[PDB]
Amino acid sequence: TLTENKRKSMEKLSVDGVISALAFDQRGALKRMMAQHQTKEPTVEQIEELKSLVSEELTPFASSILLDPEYGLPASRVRSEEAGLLLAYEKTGYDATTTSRLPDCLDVWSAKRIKEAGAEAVKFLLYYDIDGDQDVNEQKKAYIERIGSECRAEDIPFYLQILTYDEKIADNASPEFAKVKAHKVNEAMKVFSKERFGVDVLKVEVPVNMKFVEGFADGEVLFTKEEAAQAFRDQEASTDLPYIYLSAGVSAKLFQDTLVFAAESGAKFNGVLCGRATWAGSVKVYIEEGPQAAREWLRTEGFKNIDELNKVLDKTASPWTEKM
Amino acid sequence: ITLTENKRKSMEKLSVDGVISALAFDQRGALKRMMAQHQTKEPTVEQIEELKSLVSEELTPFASSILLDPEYGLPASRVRSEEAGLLLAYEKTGYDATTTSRLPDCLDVWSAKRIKEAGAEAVKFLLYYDIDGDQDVNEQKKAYIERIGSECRAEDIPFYLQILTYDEKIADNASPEFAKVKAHKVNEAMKVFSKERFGVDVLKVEVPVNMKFVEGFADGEVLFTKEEAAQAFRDQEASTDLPYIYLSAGVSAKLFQDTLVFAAESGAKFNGVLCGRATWAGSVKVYIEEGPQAAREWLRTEGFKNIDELNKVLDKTASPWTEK
Ligand SMILES: [Ca+2]
Ligand SMILES: [Ca+2]
Ligand SMILES: [Ca+2]
Ligand SMILES: [Ca+2]
Ligand SMILES: [Ca+2]
Repeated sequence: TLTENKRKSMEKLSVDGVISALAFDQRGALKRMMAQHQTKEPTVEQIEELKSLVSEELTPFASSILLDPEYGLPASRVRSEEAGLLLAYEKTGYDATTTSRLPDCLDVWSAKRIKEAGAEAVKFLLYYDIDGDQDVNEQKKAYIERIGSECRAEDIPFYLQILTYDEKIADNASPEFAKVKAHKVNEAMKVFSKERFGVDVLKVEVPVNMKFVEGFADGEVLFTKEEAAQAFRDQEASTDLPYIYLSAGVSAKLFQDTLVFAAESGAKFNGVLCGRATWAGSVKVYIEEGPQAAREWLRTEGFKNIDELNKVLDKTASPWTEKM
Repeated sequence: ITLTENKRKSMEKLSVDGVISALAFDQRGALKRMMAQHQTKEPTVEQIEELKSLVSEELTPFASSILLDPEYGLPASRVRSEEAGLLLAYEKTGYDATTTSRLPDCLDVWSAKRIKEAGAEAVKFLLYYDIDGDQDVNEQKKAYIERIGSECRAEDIPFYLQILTYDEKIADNASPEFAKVKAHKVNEAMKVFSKERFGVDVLKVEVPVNMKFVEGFADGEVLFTKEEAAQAFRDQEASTDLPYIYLSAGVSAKLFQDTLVFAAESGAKFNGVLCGRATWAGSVKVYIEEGPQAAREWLRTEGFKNIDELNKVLDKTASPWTEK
């Protein structure tokens, strides 16, 4: 199930078997945010500095941090010594002119190099449509096998992130996609839980768009609480691997309500990958007010944000040590 | 070296008394172009698959193993002599002639795990490498080979790395201009890819000299004395402690055989060969023009004569990899 070194790495990424990972491997996305508050093009120096500030100030309150090798290596070196490190292995984005969204590793990186850079885990993002072109998915499955094999050889945990989509639906925030999301998410988890892919932890979406669930919905309601709850139980039944939720797309408050709903429904999720919901406010402050201002924001609102999340995690998350 | 139990067993299957006498037939596009010279119609998948099966069935009784391609070669792999091991090619063929980078790329729906599952005892990968070339291109190449070596470590299957050298600024590798730098290209690349981080088990390489320019073998211009050519072989032997075998490329069976004798007398302790075209080339024309049974007869006579002479020469020239 786990080797000695994989186990020690998992322990370093976790606290009492729960993963509270701070996500900051954003690259193009972060540049765009920064680009909001200044005229000049955001610089390499600024991106590297902001990542270092967030890492330095908030990793004492996180079990681990996810960074990118492109801008995040300086930040990784100033993380809390008690915090583990995950490094992203994939190139960002996808070709919007096609529907295949094929995976591609960073050109001058390898699992070995990620380990050599001091990571306790390899993170890789895969876009997957279970109902998509079968040859496309065969290529995707082959690619993940390679990465899973690399990680076994280098004896470093493999964190596979799955973002689902539909080749025929442009907007994943649409009601049309919400109706099939549980299917997309849970069936993908079933595929990638197979031993052949070498995954140690799955980083996945919640199997429902909570914005369409009764009580959580501001607008149209597509699902009852009981229907949403069943999707979470179906997800829990879709894998025996540790899995953690990504907070991408929703507010901090909604994500936290979702963790509660997940736990109450019977999901035994083992933590979260949360980023933007925690450090977003530091970006404008850093750009408009500079480095020191960001530190004080991070020591105050930043701590409050991640502290609130941790308190929610305490009463909702299950330790991965109960899956081993 | 060090080997795991399975890697050793696989190596044993590919070898006889520590010597690799491998038949190479992973040609794809190259083989198609050969066939097209003898008929009007485009060569069919059926034809390519059939000729590979004929060569495998008829000649693998006289080889320690056979190298085949996944694309057309799987049926052929299943009719090889039970005493012969199997290598499968992992790389896409060819390179972009409009650029000088010649970047490597694995077959889209394959992985080291899938190659193993297809019954192979080795993963073979061809890398084009110019040691003096663009440093960033070579960084990308080194990262890529690290990934493959790691795969093979995890799947516990020997990694056979084929290196073909070139120069970004020299169009023809058969030129006297390239002959003057070949030893450098070949021997320095071997030093690089003998590093532990690349996970190579056997290197498949060019002889470090173009013998057609060596005194006594040369019809035209003479660039090297025999002592100079001999020194290039000693320099090559001094470039690696890994098992390595010579590819014939590039040359006639007789010249190749004379080259093996010269290599051994010079002090090269090479551990076998990967020989293909020099052995089975004549069967292509026969197969297309006269059909399968005629090709079998060609293979049983001239084909056998080619590989039999080679085997006798190997027997007195090659050194066992088991002394490493
Ligand atoms: Ca721990
Ligand atoms: Ca709430
Ligand atoms: Ca023709
Ligand atoms: Ca040596
Ligand atoms: Ca001998």
